[PDB]
Amino acid sequence: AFEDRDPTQFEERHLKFLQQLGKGNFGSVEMCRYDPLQDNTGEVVAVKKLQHSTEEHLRDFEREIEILKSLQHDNIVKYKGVCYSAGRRNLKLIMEYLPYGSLRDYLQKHKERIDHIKLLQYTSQICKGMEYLGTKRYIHRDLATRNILVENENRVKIGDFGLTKVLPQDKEYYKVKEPGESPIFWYAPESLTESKFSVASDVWSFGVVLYELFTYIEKSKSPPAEFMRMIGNDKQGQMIVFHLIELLKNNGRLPRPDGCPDEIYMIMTECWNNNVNQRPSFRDLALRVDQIRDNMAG
Ligand SMILES: CC1(n2cnc3cnc4[nH]ccc4c32)CCN(S(C)(=O)=O)CC1
Repeated sequence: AFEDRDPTQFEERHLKFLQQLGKGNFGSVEMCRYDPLQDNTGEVVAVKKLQHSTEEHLRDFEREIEILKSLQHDNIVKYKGVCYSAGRRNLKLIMEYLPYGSLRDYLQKHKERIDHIKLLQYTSQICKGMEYLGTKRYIHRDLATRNILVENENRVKIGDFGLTKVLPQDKEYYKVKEPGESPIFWYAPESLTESKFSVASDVWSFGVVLYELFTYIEKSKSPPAEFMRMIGNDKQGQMIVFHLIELLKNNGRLPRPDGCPDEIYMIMTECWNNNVNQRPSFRDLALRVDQIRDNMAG
């Protein structure tokens, strides 16, 4: 006898591994098939599992799952459910499978299908996803083309909410002192110096995403390569951070990509403002981008 009142619970025995897809924040995403009829008419899903798990990490994973579940938007990756694997003594996150993978990889592998109009289309979509995120007071903390997904030519979706934080109701920034490796070449100055994350710091990072888009992931032009080149490729360890901070605090910036219109570089530049409160909002950004796109079409 059987009654299914929870389609967000995926049965372990019907979830079959197909392929590995890629690493994400403290974990790993794999391509799986969910086939509860064993007739091979089921759907392909993306499944995230933790790597090197612990009690703390599992609790974080649980918060990420609830964050993802709370989100419903065309430009945010779809939550599908959970799988309580290991005879219900483990946790896995079930997500939609997006065939073209990360935007970073897609930009590199399909340059022939990409032009400025498309880049702006994606820029717009990312902004709108981020508008949506702000309505829930979620601070993403890891905006980057590696964490943006491509559904098709005409649509991208924000992913990896593994670092995402919810603003504590009475505050406008979240201070997160954390051990291990941070993606420093996407961090706002106050995130580097004070560990302070906010909607504004996501706007900073979006500026770096916009840069990424107009470099087409050329290699040698990536934020890390550029910053390291500016800082000195010799530098190791903490010295890297010291010089990046100093560099940013005194107006050192990623250069304008070759072929990038002045107007688009201006947007990057405004996002990269040391004055947190002078940065534009995601709503300002989507409107400006869409107005550029609308004014270009002729
Ligand atoms: C590479 C990626 N991926 C490649 N093909 C995919 C297909 N579907 C996916 N769903 C979620 C991620 C994902 C895919 C899996 C890992 N990430 S993440 C956001 O976890 O850092 C980027 C996307």
